[PDB]
Amino acid sequence: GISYGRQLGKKKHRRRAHQ
RNA sequence: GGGAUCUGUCACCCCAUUGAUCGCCAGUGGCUGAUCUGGCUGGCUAGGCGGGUCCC
Repeated sequence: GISYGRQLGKKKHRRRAHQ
């Protein structure tokens, strides 16, 4: 709501990327 | 306008904190907020956007 932050897990789940 | 390739950015799931560091409160405990992270013949005939090149 008021907060503009986002939740993120300790373990990163992002590796691959569009290319 | 369409197709292919390359590069950059963003999201999700499973497995590596009896790996580490920083900050606040606290000698009971709690918080991922950040970074690091191997397996992509693990999932892009799963997704979006920008630029370059080629072809029609």
